[PDB]
Amino acid sequence: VKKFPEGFLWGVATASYQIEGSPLADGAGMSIWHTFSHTPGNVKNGDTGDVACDHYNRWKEDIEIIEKLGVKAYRFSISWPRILPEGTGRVNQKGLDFYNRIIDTLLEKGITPFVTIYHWDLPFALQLKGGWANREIADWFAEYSRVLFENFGDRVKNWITLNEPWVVAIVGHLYGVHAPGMRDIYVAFRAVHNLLRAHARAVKVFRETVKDGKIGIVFNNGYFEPASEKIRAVRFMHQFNNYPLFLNPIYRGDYPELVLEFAREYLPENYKDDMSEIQEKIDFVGLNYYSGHLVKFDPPAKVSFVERDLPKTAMGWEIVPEGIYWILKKVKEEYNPPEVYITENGAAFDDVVSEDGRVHDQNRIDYLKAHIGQAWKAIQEGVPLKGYFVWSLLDNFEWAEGYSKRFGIVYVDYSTQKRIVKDSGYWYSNVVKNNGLE
Ligand SMILES: CCCCCCCCNC(=S)N1[C@@H]2OC[C@H]1[C@@H](O)[C@H](O)[C@H]2O
Ligand SMILES: [Ca+2]
Repeated sequence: VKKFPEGFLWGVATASYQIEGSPLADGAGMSIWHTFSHTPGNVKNGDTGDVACDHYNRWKEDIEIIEKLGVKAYRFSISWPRILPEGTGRVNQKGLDFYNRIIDTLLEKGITPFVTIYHWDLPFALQLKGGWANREIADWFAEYSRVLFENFGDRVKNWITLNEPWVVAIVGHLYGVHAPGMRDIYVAFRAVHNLLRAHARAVKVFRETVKDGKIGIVFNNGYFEPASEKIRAVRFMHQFNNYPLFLNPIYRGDYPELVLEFAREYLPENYKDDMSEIQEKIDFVGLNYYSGHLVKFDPPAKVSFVERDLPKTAMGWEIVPEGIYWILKKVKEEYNPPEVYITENGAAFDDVVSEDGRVHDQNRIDYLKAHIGQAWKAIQEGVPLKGYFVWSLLDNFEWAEGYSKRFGIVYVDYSTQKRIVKDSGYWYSNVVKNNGLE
């Protein structure tokens, strides 16, 4: 048996644009994912978030699912342009009303809300003004965050400023694969820096507004292993792609060494002037983790991936459970944050509904079990892991892959919007009830 600490938080996670649909309902402004997905060529099969899981209408049902599974926490994100349709200035009460009902329902049902303030759906109005490239977003983001805190801080006590700011910056502004779909390395590194400044301003405002809650920030992480003896390229990928790109500034007041070696020229000339403010104290670190990568030096960023003959998900991501134990050990050893959460872990598989009406995703069960086992290990060795969140409650719009990738522990038939709890969801409910494995 692998039992977790008393009060360990077992949750599931979603993001607004991925599940809600109705992007322009009730006075909402367009987001950059609306405009990006409505641009031909950007998303597989021309898929958009227009309907998604119709959570905008089916939210009560979905929460009743969380309740019925006995899941203890729900991580969800708020659509900035539902709240402030122009990004700043006007506040939309119908947008606040939508999330107020969700929050009150969760609380009524004894489920702990964890709110992600930003999971990628920037108001389009702000993108016209340069979005994450513009220093002024530290102010726009603080004003947005202040509204959320003033309206919801009486009830929501667990907050996340940013989801995966590496993805936002690099995949959105260097690779151009995500909104706003740009390819400029100087813009990408100014977005990294402004994400940090905006994150810190929001925490500063939080201390002024919600004297009783906690706030943190969520990073994507891979487990990079070297293709031989010879490991520095592993060092670069860790410092660039993982929590250190952001935590080195927050805890130590500068970017990591190998990031500055690669990217100094792309950062603002006087970027250190902002570092003292970037060090605003945070309460926890959220780590997302899915995949391991075999890496070797290669004379683009002087790194290339080397395919491995390992079990993979429908994303083509290699399944390396020890990765989640490594990243938890590593974060304690490098920055020693006071709390850590695993804010996303999960897998995409080609799920099918059997003739028996059930989804027999033993592949997803095996994936979740192994990773929860490794998380358990990290705890035994002193990592202050307070919770673990499955990505995702529901199959949903998987960004540039559209609906072709299913991460839910609940199956969604998009022709009907029927939800079918998968075997993995049933399995997870039992883990939560037992507070651990076997
Ligand atoms: C190239 C395809 C672009 C979008 C397809 C997926 C690639 C990026 N996916 C990433 S980085 N994801 C993280 O966890 C699962 C998946 C996404 O569903 C979630 O919002 C993120 O927090
Ligand atoms: Ca549309």
